[PDB]
Amino acid sequence: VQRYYKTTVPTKPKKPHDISAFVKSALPHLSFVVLGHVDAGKSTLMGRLLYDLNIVNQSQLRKLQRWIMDQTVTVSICTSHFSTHRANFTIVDAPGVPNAIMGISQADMAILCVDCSTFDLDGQTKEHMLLASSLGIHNLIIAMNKMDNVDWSQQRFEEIKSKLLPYLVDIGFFEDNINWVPISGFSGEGVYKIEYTDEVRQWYNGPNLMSTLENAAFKISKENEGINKDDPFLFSVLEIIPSKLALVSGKLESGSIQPGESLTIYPSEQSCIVDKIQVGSQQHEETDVAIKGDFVTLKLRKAYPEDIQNGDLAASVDYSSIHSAQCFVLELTTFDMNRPLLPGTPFILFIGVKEQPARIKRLISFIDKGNTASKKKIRHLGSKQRAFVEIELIEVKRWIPLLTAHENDRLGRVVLRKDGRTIAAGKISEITQ
Ligand SMILES: Nc1nc2c(ncn2[C@@H]2O[C@H](COP(=O)(O)OP(=O)(O)O)[C@@H](O)[C@H]2O)c(=O)[nH]1
Repeated sequence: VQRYYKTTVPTKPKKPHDISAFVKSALPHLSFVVLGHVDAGKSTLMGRLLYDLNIVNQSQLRKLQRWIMDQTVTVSICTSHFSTHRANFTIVDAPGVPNAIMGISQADMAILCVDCSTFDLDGQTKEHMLLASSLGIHNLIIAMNKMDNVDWSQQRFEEIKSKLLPYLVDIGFFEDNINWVPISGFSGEGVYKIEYTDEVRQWYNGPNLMSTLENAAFKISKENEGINKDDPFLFSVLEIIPSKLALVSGKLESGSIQPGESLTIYPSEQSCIVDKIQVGSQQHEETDVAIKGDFVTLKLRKAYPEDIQNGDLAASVDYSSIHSAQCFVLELTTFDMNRPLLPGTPFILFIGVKEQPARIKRLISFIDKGNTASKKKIRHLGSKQRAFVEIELIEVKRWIPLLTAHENDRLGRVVLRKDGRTIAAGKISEITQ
């Protein structure tokens, strides 16, 4: 308590492995979150998917056609793992907006499920895409859905897209990271195992949902081919399973870990040794190498669970960039707000799977072009602007570990809300420790 054992000298692995080797040899993996409006087909689509996967029954599916996550101490996010012969996947979902944030934060990319039936670019669709890119998601698959109620009309498909695409781009996306797939969650056409109808093939000639997913995965798996031992290990603690030798579950956001190697957890700053890396939907199956992107469970020696919590951060013992703070600077981008932001204006900071009250402490400067700090004086921050800002945490019960977005692009992002409205996104630029 007064001090946990802590080191900055790497222990070696019981059975050293060639990371680059192990990556190549290994199957690609992708995690994704399934967003979309309330009546867009999210669950019938999910059902259909699992069904083609022989994970859902033929009747389990007829019931759904009139839970699904459940079927496949504090829980932060739900995961469901699955596999094809080409790739491994991990559906991510929160249980229970704050819940969307959790899902989005741990997912590699998003599938945006859209109702094509007879377009109104609506409230919670836009919300989700806004959170998606605020939170670090670059890749999308827009599952253009419910094609039957438009008889697979290329005319309509292309019409909805011409509305949505520009929005997605404005909001912060790039057109080549967006993939557009026509499907029917109900007929299962284009999802996985039921092929596109010939009528449909004469205009849509790109891949189906599943293949598109596998494609994503491969794209990812390649970047991870570089991974060295000169690469930091980063790991979001996502759940702590009770002991009666602790079990820690989370997502690697960087590098790799093998049994024998060591890690420090923040903010507790304990240095534990990992002696088993459990993985798979079970999580009895074990590997000798977890790498970035993998959802896994570490079986830790020298761990003190009372002082570990969801949303904590583990890293290489020689990695010294995670910090806790009252104050830090946000490169802040602002949406449409009711009132402007002023020094002292409080809000809730959302960050990874944690949320936290805070207030603006300083308005430091507008951002004119590129990244330059405009000499224009700034007494208040209004809607649809960007500025460097100093934030202060209030009523802190426990330190939040922070990483700047230069250190890591994903972990370094935060979403700001006040009075129930998503008001701004931010990149952590600097930490005033
Ligand atoms: N015509 C058609 N209807 C669908 C399709 N997929 C879902 N639906 C229906 O549209 C509504 C969307 O509800 P649901 O599946 O729960 O989507 P969610 O509530 O947004 O997750 C339900 O009545 C679905 O059964 C589809 O591919 N074609």
